[PDB]
Formats: sequence, C-alpha cells, structure tokens
Amino acid sequence: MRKLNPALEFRDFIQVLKDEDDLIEITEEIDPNLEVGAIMRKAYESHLPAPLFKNLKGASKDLFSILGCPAGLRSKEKGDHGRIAHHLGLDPKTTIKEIIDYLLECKEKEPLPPITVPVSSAPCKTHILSEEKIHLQSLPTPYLHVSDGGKYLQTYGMWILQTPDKKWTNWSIARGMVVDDKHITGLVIKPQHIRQIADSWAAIGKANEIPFALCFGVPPAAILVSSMPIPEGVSESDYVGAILGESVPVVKCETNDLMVPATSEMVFEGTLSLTDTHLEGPFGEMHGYVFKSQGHPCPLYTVKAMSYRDNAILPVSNPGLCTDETHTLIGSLVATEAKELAIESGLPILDAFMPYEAQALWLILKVDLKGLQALKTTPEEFCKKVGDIYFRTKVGVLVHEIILVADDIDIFNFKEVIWAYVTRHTPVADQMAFDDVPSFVLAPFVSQSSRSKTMKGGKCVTNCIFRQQYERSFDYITCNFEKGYPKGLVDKVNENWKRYGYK
Amino acid sequence: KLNPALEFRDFIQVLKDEDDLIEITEEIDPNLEVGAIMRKAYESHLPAPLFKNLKGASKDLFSILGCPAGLRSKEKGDHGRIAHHLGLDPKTTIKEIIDYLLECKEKEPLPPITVPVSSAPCKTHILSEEKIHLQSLPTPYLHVSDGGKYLQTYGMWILQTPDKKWTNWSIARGMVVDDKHITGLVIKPQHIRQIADSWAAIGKANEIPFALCFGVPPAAILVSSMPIPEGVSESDYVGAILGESVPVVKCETNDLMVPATSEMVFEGTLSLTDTHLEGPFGEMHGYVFKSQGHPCPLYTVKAMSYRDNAILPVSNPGLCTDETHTLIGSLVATEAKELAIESGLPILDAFMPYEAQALWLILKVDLKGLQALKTTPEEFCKKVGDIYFRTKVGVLVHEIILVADDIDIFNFKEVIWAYVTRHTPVADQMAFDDVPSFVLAPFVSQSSRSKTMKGGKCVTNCIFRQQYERSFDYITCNFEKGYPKGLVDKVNENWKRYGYK
Repeated sequence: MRKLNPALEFRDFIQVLKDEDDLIEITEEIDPNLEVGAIMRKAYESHLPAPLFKNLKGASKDLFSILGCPAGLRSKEKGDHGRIAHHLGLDPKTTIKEIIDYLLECKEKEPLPPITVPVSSAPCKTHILSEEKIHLQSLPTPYLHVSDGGKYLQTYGMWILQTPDKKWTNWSIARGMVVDDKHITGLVIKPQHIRQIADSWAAIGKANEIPFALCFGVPPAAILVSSMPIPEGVSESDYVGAILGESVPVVKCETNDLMVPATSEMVFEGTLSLTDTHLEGPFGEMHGYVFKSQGHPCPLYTVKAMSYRDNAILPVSNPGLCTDETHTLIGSLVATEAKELAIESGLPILDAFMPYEAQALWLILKVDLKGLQALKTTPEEFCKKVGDIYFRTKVGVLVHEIILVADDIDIFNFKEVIWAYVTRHTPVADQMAFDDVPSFVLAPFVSQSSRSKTMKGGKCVTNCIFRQQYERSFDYITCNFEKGYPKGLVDKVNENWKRYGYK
Repeated sequence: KLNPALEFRDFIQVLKDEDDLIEITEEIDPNLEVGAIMRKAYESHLPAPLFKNLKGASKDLFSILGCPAGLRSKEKGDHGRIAHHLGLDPKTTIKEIIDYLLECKEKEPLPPITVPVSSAPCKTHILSEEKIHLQSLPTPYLHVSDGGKYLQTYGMWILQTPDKKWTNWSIARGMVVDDKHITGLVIKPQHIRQIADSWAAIGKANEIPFALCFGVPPAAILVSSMPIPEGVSESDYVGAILGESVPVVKCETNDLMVPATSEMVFEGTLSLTDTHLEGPFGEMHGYVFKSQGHPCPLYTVKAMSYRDNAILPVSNPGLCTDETHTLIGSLVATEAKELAIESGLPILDAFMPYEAQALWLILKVDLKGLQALKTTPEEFCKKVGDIYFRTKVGVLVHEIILVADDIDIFNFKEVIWAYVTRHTPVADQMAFDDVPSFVLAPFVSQSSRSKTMKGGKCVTNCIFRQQYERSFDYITCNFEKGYPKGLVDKVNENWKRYGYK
C-alpha cells in the first residue's frame, strides 16, 4: 500500500503496470532461446500487456526473470503511452506531446547530483559474487532474433564509465552480447565522447583495464535519460535528479570507484580493453532487419564481479518492426531534443515527432504558419536553414528525412502525417538533399549500399507546406468526418448513430 | 439465386444478407448530413448507409445508397463490396479481384442484348420534357464549400457518335446547375473533336445526345471507372465479366442504349458553346480548395425514367478510404499490372495504397526476373517510368515505388516499412520532369506547375542494390516473419495459457 514512485523504483514501475492490468506474469516455462523474443514481438505488435517471464528455462531462483517490452505501447483506454509516462512519474494517460513538453520543462528544474546511501539500504547489494563465481553462460540470457550473433544480455541496461578524474561520468545504453563465461562485447565506446573517457585511462597506462559497471533495472527515469541525446556538458545523473525532484541514490561498486543506482536489479562490474576485441553482432535492430555480414570487431568487457537483488529481473528490449523501445524512446527522445534545438535556434516550430511507422527515420516538424509567414522567406531558403541546423548535430544523426508540415497537422497521428506527406510535397522537386552530412550507419539503405563506406549524405528536408502557406492564410476543407463538417452536425450524427441502426 | 454483379438490387440484398447495410428510416438532410454520415461509415469501415427517408424526397425519387465500395470488417471480407461488383465470393482478396479482372480481358467479349421495355425496371416511370424539375430532387450537398449539389458521383455517362462506331461509358463528376441542367467534364480533350465534329456534321453541334444512368449493374459501374485501353468496348467487357450480355433498352428521346435494370436514367443533349462553372468538389486527395470553379459544358435534361422506390448510389470522396481509392486507385493498379505483363516487365502485382490517396503505385518485383535482366537501379527506374508515364494508366500516379517480392504490397504496414527503410531520400528517386502531371494532385494544383502541367513525378527504387544480383537473405524482425513457423504456432496456441486475453 506504499506510495508508488515508478520513475524512481523499477519495482514500483512493475507494480503500477500490474495495477493497470498491463503486465502478464508468465509462470509457464519459457525458453530464453527465441521464445522470449517471439512472445515480446507478438505483444509489441498488437499493443498488448508487457510479459514478465517468471519461469525461464535454466534460471536460478535469483537469476533471473525477464520483463519484456518496458516501453511498448498499449490500449488507448489505459493511456497508450502509459509505460513511457511511468518512466517519468507522469499520469498514465499523459499524451506523447505532454511527455515531450514535460522533458523540456525539466531542463529548467534544479539539477541534483547523486546521493550515496548505506549499502544496507541498497537492494542491489543483497547478493555479491567475486570473480571465481562469475559464470555468464549459466545465466538465462535471451537469444532474441534468428541469426543474432549471440545472446544479447544488454538491451535495456545502463553502462557506467568515468574518467580517473571523476570529473566526467557517462550513463549510456549500447547493446551488449555475451561472448563467453567471463566476457561481453558491445558498442559502448563507439560515440566519440565515450571513447575519450576510455582514452583517459590509456593515458595512465590502463588502456586494457578501463573500469565499467553495467546495471539492469535502474530507476526508469535513468534508463530514459541514458537513451536521450542531451547536449554535451550536461550531466545525465543530475538531469535525472531534476526529473525525479530528488537525487538518484547510489552506492560504490565492489571492485572499483564507480557509483551504481542502489536499487538496481543487477550490477555487473569489470574492466574493458581497447586492445582485446571480439566480433560483435549482428543484432535485430530498430529498422526491422537482422542483416548478415562479416561482422565487426568490438572491445572486450571482462566481468570481474556481480551484485544483485533477490529474485532479480532483467528488463529486455527486442528491437524490430514498429513499435518498440527504439521507436517510443530513442525516436521520441530525439524528437524532444529536436524541439529544444528549434526553440534555441528561433525556428517557428510548435512540435517535433518521429513517427513509429517510419522506424525512427522521419522527423516531422509542425510549423507555426504565423511565425513562418513573418520570416517572409521561400521554401528553398527555409529548407536549407532547417537542414543546416539539424543535420550537423548529435540530435540529427539517426534522422534521414526531415518533413515540414503546417500547423493544421496532428504530427502525433500518422493518419494525418501520411496524408500531408503524399498530398503536399512534389516528389523530388520539394525535397532538398544534404549530400555532405554524416549518414546514419544503421539505416538499411545506407548499410546495404556503397554509402556504408563513405558515410556521407543520403538525407533530405522535404517541404510539405503549400507555397501559399509561406505567404498568407490558406483556407481549405479537410475532407473527413471530424474536420470536414460543422461541429454541431458531427454532434448530431454521433448522438443519433445508434438510433439510425448502427452499433 | 442473387446476382449482385448483374443487378444493383441483388447487390443491395447481398449486403443486407451479410449484415453490411443499415436502412436509415430517420429523416436525413441531403444538405451535408448524408455526406457526414457516409464519412463516419467509410472511416471506421462500417456498414453501408441506405438512406430511405431523405428530407424533400418523393416516394420514388429517391433513396441514397452511400459507400457502395467502402471497406468493411475483415471477418466479413474487408473488400466484400468490391468483390460483389464482380460476382466473387465476399472474402475474395484484392489481389484475386485484380487478377479476375485481368483474366476477363482474355475472354470473349459479349455485346449487350436489347430486351423489351415491359421487362426493363428503368422504364417503370417516365418523365417527359414538361415534367423535368431537377431542383425538386433530394440531391446531396456532400462537402462543405462544394460548388453545388452533386447528383453524379456514382453513375455512368453514355456518349456515342452518330456512326454508333464510338461508344463511351464514363464517370466524370456531375453538378446540378438549375431545374433543367447539369454540368461536368465528361468529354476528354482527346475525344472533344471527333464527337463535336461528328454530331456537327449533321447540324447538331450544340445537341450531342447523352444519357446518365444510376444504379446500373455493378459490373458496369466498375468497368466505367477503369482506364481500359482506347478502342475497347466497355459494355462488351462488362459482358465478359458477367458471363452474359448486359440487357439494355433504348432511350425515349435519343437512340442511346441504357442498362435495362438502371435505377434512374437521365437523358438529354450537351452543348459545347454553352458553359457553366463547375466545382469545387471534395475529391480523392482529401481537400476542397475553395472558390476553384472551372467552365464545363452544359447538359440539358430532356427526359427521365426510373424504378419504383429508386435508389441513387453516392460516393463522397475525401481522406482514405472511399471509392476513389478502392475503385479508381485499384483499377489503375489493375491496368498497371496488365501493362507490366504486356511490356515484359518482371512484375508480380501492382497496387495503389489507400493511405497514399491513390497517388502512389507500388510494383512488386519478381527478384529472379529482375536478376535475369542483369541491370542496375538507374536503368530499371528509367525503363519503368518511361513505360508507365507515356500511358493513360500513369496519369493519376505521381510516385511509382519498386519493392522486392518479400513485401505484401496490399498491406500498408509492409509498404511503409519498405518505403522508409529501402530507399535513400532523393538519391534513390528518379524525377520525370516532362511527363504530364495530374491536374488534381494538390501539390500540382496549388503550385506554379498547375500552369505548366509537366513533371513532378518520380520512380523510387526500394529494391536493395544487391537484390538486382542475388536475393540475399535477411531476417524481418516481427512476430509472424521473424520466427520459425513452429514457434509462431506454439506461441499462438499457448497465448491464453500464458495469461493473455
């Protein structure tokens, strides 16, 4: 009967999903080999309750259950974005626009650094394993997609890296697969800011012994912020503190000086090496494919210690076709920072969104026509201005098409977006290519093309604003039921619908 | 037995039998209310409304059937209304509908058969010149800011040369002008001269006979909406589709032959020198653009004939999905597949997704057949676009999208996935700058291109470059395609046992 705080406590997050009939406790035996992933895919794709696998083949009492689909969508009556809202402590019926706007509001709140709590107050310290007890291959790690390169333990946990300084601490979410009984490999240090952390340990001669922690079931607000392209120099932990209104509670690792969320379900500790590598991938990814390929070497992470809760739970994300966490979190958090960038640059943008149906490749910008008309500009000048602002930033990396639409389009409703897309831009003539900007390595039309090795271009800005809308008012009828007819007539028809004979 | 392809009233009966028709006996206003009710039904794929009590109607003139080819629930067969136009099983898929139309082109055409007037329901009531009062009919005002009441949204114009050598069944929009006249753009700019001059060549330049028929055999309204090749007889193709001749009777005031079981027949003459502004009309792309009015020739109604309790079928175009998408779009797709077959292109199927407002044509490419061409994307996009945009089939199409044969092009979930993930913006799009633009496309009509009417089309390659060489294997990461059939079955079998509903 406690007051639940789902942004702060992963177990409160599970409880609120229980209370909202949005979680199935599966007690049948489920195989981590493919069965988990297929069940989650069925659930994602019909917007069904999240599965909690309590009986995985090969699990011990404490290691582990699996919570699938932590930010999948659900039925509209419950609040279809409820799982995302719960990562922020918001009402389950909060809209995605309200979620984005709240994240922007939190950039103005007091940032709060983490607070250390007594280890006796830290559930993640209930059980502690030393090196000789580390046995990664005995864990019920899921094999999520056919042809995945291995079992991906890390799809919804948080990597922690820090300079020897302690001046810079990074929380991130790169995928990670199990290599053998003692090692993991993943793309944690691909982004340049995280590689610099790694380099700072090499400068002291620890290039093969960079400490890391990997934490599962962290405060949901922390996993969300770890998935955000927040500006450089902003501390992730302190922004999480701002979202929660309180500091993240942390404790020190057993084997290094890193601090981990005290309520983590499980914490893996060790060191990564810049010299020792192993082939990584492939992995079924956010654009809906597992592509077969030679595979690429990635740094090796050696696990040297572990700590975990009783009856620990591994949160799992199984990416693919819409809609999963790579769309509801990665795409919508890019949209959040795209709205921020618009506000800071003075562009006349009301909202931004990355439609799930476009696999987080399309960024829709809803343009305030009053503001646009005051610029007294041309589509070509505006498309250049917009593309130049976005495609040279961390925010624009994953985005391959920016779509400009007038303020009469609900950009959160793909029915309105696809209509505006097909009817308001001339193919090719209304698209401006950006040939020189960094391409997104994962986009399938990039990775399956010669552009995978030049890594430049293949982006555009698409103008779906009518020419007249750059200049003055343009009054047209939208020919559907709700927008096409007098509101009182719509009322009368809705009120008499059953009297007519309809269900 | 019921023959819904031959008989409009059998068509209504089968929808009733399939729990897919609501008889509305509440009084409904033809001014906006009919249109609003049909939009609600289209957009949630609900039963067709049959308005039996229109404000201002007489006993016989008329009821309105809305949404005659709208979509319905999947368990009923979501394309059942279209299937019934052709006499096919209600659960027939759209691919099977298209392939049936294609097979019927290879069948012996069957010309119409004249039946006696006593056996023609459309002759049950006859109104001569002195009883024509079009303003007394409960014609709908379908969209806000339409230019007038549109009587003709789901009927059939019939025109013919005096030779009786050229006959045309067509579907241009028709607006009521006043108590005696209608207006619309029935004659295309490619026929205007031969019809004008041929009727002028007997002193009848301003007196071209026409008939306008409603509630025709559903196979005929379908064929009338189809861009079949020039020179093909619409009536004889309808006959091949039906497996029997269409029964016809002659008009009262001219020698045109009309379907004997038509609900209503309007007849008269056209004048080319006398014009009236027509439109705007809410159309296939989802807009009324206000004040846009354009001059059209004037049609004088001189006689009318109709059944007891006559029924006007009505289409109310707008946002997807309505007849401009399920019929106009899919019939362009049908002819697009025929053109692929005749030109030797390696195309399995063609479709115009309803969500793209009949502006996108998806072509499902046989990857083996493509690889045998030993070609490149640039060459293949050029070849495809050149073939399609020099034909009448390509007119309404502004983007042709090429996808591999792993895509179910009839499912927009797979289409949008392939579109966004398999083409590089701009780089994988070939513009066609000189081909005729579609006058109605909003990005054309609301731009300077409306004056030039060339270009603004493209072919978009959504086939991975390597698929031109070999059909490389990748995993599609969803439930039904991503996992072995045995696992999919087991998960579905155990779903409720897990605890799901």
